[PDB]
Amino acid sequence: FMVSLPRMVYPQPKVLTPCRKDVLVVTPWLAPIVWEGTFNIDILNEQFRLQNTTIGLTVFAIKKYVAFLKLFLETAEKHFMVGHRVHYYVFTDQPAAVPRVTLGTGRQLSVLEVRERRFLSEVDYLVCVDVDMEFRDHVGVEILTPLFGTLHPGFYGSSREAFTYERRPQSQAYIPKDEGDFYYLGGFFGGSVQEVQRLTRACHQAMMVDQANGIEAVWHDESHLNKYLLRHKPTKVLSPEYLWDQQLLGWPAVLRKLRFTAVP
Ligand SMILES: CC(=O)N[C@@H]1[C@@H](O[C@@H]2O[C@H](CO)[C@H](O)[C@H](O)[C@H]2O[C@@H]2O[C@@H](C)[C@@H](O)[C@@H](O)[C@@H]2O)[C@H](O)[C@@H](CO)O[C@H]1O
Ligand SMILES: O=c1ccn([C@@H]2O[C@H](COP(=O)(O)OP(=O)(O)O)[C@@H](O)[C@H]2O)c(=O)[nH]1
Ligand SMILES: [Hg+2]
Ligand SMILES: [Hg+2]
Ligand SMILES: [Hg+2]
Ligand SMILES: [Hg+2]
Ligand SMILES: [Hg+2]
Ligand SMILES: [Hg+2]
Repeated sequence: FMVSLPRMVYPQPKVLTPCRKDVLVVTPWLAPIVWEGTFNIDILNEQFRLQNTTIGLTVFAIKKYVAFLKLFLETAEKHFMVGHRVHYYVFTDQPAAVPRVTLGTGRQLSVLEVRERRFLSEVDYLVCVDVDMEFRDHVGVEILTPLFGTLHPGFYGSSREAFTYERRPQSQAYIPKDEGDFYYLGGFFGGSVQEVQRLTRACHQAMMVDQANGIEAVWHDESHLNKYLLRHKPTKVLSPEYLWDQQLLGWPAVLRKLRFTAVP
């Protein structure tokens, strides 16, 4: 049950004025593609807050990667889902190496040592990202949906033929040259807990099959993620604003904001 939104004053949307004339803002299966300028964050924040939405953010920090946690968490505090309930889940082999980062109210962090049902009872959405990154601008509820993928910054303007999908038919991640919508990044995906667990379960099983057959997808987890999203269309697709590498790719005009970027 969703309660009514309160009175709000904002610019009237213009039916005869395209949102963006330089990029595709909706997929062929009617899933919005999130770019700056396509959403009014005040309306979205209202909608998700009225639902008391809790977002789980998962990251893995194994071995040397624990060194990226401080900047990752500190910047997440400034840009990730501010105003909403956030639960960070840090999976690491070095619990005592996790930095003590100060968190804002309504935000918590759990350290899980490595060397499920819990998510279902603790969060509404799961967002899984790479840890060797930093937030530089707003990453909010505009991304929340049952299932989302993010456009790889290196292929958003490429033809499917050039996509580095797994091309060997002997692999479960196989995608032929005449198939494919986009090339999604393995480093930033998410959705509802149920959908994210369905995706990870499908990929885990597909990778086990490949292993048994003595084959490893060209881009591992990312190759399987792409196969899954090809067959199970995401309900939202995030633009490259959400995962960029300014050192390697600069700052093109098409990107009004660089929200989440690689750390050199
Ligand atoms: C720099 C790199 O090693 N390769 C660049 C490509 O980025 C990689 O793309 C493959 C799939 O084709 C994987 O997704 C891989 O993880 C990507 O590299 C990683 O992400 C990029 C954006 C950088 O941050 C890199 O440091 C990181 O390892 C890229 O798609 C192409 C086209 O731009 O150039 C390659 O040099
Ligand atoms: O504990 C980890 C290990 C790897 N990565 C991510 O994996 C990618 C790097 O892969 P690489 O092959 O260089 O290391 P590996 O995956 O073999 O650990 C980057 O996005 C890292 O941030 C991560 O986020 N946490
Ligand atoms: Hg618009
Ligand atoms: Hg996850
Ligand atoms: Hg991840
Ligand atoms: Hg998969
Ligand atoms: Hg997997
Ligand atoms: Hg996957």
